[PDB]
Amino acid sequence: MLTKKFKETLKYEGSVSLTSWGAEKSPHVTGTWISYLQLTSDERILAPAAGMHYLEEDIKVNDTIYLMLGVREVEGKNGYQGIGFRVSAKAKLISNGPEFEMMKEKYPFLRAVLELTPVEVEQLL
Amino acid sequence: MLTKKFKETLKYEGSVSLTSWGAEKSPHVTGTWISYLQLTSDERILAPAAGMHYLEEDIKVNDTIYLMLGVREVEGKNGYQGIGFRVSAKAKLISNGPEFEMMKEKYPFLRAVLELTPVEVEQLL
Ligand SMILES: Cc1cc2nc3c(=O)[nH]c(=O)nc-3n(C[C@H](O)[C@H](O)[C@H](O)COP(=O)(O)O)c2cc1C
Ligand SMILES: Cc1cc2nc3c(=O)[nH]c(=O)nc-3n(C[C@H](O)[C@H](O)[C@H](O)COP(=O)(O)O)c2cc1C
Repeated sequence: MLTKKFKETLKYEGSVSLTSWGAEKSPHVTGTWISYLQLTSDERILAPAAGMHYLEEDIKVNDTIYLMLGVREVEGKNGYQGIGFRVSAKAKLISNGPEFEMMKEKYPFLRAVLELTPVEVEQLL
Repeated sequence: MLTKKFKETLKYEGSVSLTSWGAEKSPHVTGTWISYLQLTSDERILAPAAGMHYLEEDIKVNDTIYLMLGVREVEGKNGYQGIGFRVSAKAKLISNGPEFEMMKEKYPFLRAVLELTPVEVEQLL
């Protein structure tokens, strides 16, 4: 599901966009940092949730989000310097357990872990 | 509308996400680079559109979009290394005129210019 190139991107830094929708007429966009993402052995993507109020209300209605990220330092299609990804994922927020404990240690500011289950990965460059 | 800090971020490179909706069902997320963004004297934000076919279909119905970007290298609020913005904008695709011409010189791959009129700017860190 998560290619070698996707995994390579996660070694750099950049803005991650999280698009959610369903609780209001318009969608919401929430950010995180590539360096805050943690890959699990079953290739779930975890991020520290500090605020993410709107995204939480959206995913109570529609648990599908879009993640977008891109870095200049990874070679895209046709040697193009730069790569981007659009990931469709199912979202839930985790408030306890060993992964929460592991993330709470790295990111003391978090109230919950955002757990993303990738359902589709599109490499865009 | 566009602050000193926002203008400072546009010196760096990173992923820009553009969230659009209306052409029906779920939102779309499209990307560009901070290095492809150009500010006009009246503080419109221009980007080269090579693809953006689904955003194009959304804005015919709902011309409001959400741009998100962030860079680690800029100091945010309080004791924070990094800055992010969410910009709400009215969007239009431009096919000719002097701005098309200037963007086409810089970005010869574009078919059209995405013109964003900022209606709200939120500093998120
Ligand atoms: C690049 C970037 C990184 C961010 N990282 C996080 C983060 O890891 N966790 C978080 O809770 N908010 C983060 N934010 C802020 C979120 O976008 C969001 O505004 C905040 O969680 C409050 O969202 P809300 O208005 O829906 O409550 C980040 C913003 C940007 C632009
Ligand atoms: C970091 C990043 C930068 C991108 N830059 C552009 C760009 O400047 N113009 C563009 O048309 N597509 C760009 N793309 C790809 C778009 O997201 C989009 O998929 C593409 O235009 C193909 O048409 P579509 O929008 O209908 O999918 C970029 C992707 C990423 C991840």
